[PDB]
Amino acid sequence: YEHATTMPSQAGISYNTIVNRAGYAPLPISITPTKIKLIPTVNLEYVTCHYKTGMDSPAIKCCGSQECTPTYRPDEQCKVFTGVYPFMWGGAYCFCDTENTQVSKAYVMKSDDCLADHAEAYKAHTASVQAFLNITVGEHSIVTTVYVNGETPVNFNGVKITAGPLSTAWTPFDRKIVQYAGEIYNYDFPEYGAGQPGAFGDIQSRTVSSSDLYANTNLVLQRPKAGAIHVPYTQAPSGFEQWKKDKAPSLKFTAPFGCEIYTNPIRAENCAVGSIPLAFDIPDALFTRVSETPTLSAAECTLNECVYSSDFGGIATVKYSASKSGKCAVHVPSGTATLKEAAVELTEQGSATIHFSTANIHPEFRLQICTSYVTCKGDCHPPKDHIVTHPQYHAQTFTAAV
Ligand SMILES: *[C@@H]1O[C@H](CO)[C@@H](O)[C@H](O)[C@H]1NC(C)=O
Repeated sequence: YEHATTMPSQAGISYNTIVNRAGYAPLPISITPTKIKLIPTVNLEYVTCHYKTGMDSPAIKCCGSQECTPTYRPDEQCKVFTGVYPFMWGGAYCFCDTENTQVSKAYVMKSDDCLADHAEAYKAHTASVQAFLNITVGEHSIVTTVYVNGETPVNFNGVKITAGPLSTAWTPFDRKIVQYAGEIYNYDFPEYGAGQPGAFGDIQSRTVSSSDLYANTNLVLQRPKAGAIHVPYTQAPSGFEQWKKDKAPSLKFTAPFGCEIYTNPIRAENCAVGSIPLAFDIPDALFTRVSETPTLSAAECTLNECVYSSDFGGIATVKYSASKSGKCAVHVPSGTATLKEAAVELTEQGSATIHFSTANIHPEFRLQICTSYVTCKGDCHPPKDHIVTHPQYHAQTFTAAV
């Protein structure tokens, strides 16, 4: 039997329903998503880190000419400064006053700490939603991880569960993101091969172990001081450091819909966004006839207490006269009231207690119970505290009138 019902995509809050037919007893169904995960399809564009400016030892020729011998290292600068007269701890290096030459060259390379202190620049394409759910059908219970795509089923005990596509496809990650120190940032980093100096991406590598290294650090050499041996260089300050100094708070403190953000895998969890269109294919063999189950006759309902509140502040007693003692389900076919409990136990004729949370100030709802239903009605009072530390349990509704 094919049944389908939208389930609000809230983490920690439960959801209940009853599936029934003209000659088959109510079969309860309960769902509880303990963690809804939003993994995006992601690939690595590069990794960046602090640079370090390596530099070959100056090659000094005493009154002889030199040449800018080229090598091919990242962001290389090579220059042949003439008219030098260097000094060491032992005195003047050369005897010719003029015509001495010093060839000096400098280059960029990855910091020694880049293997463990680096930022990963990624592109995030599309979303994949998977949720850890607790599903019960007529006391057949399962705890699973369902891939929310409408395709992948979870088929334990013969009932086939399919969690349709997340109704409002949405991600907190833009197309192009960055990971650093276990925090995910939305940042339009330069494409590989366009990194500009003094900003994020000044040095880049396709992988942490990649041989290639593009560097654009605005490296330019200056002539050394007379009587000193060294390689002067003025360079744009490390763009990665500047990004660290100047960056907005991570998505874990700015993401919409209250999403939590985690980094392995890159993902967002507990996004209170949209709803999951669950579809349940219940086998014909799991249904039970109305005759077998406890049948209720001549029930009455009364709200012995009502506190219009986020939690289950509403209490109602049902006086029952059952045909045979046992257990059976209880529900409200309406968004007015959401029940804490799924089923109750009955002993011939007596009373039972139902907990619920409500939106209506003047509540009235049909409590469906054990192959019957009773019209519960009453007046309800406001709650105590202005602010509470948990999310809503009761479906909001327009009617809150006198
Ligand atoms: C779901 O099942 C798991 C089983 O480990 C349990 O720990 C968790 O509390 C259950 N959640 C609810 C309230 O259904």
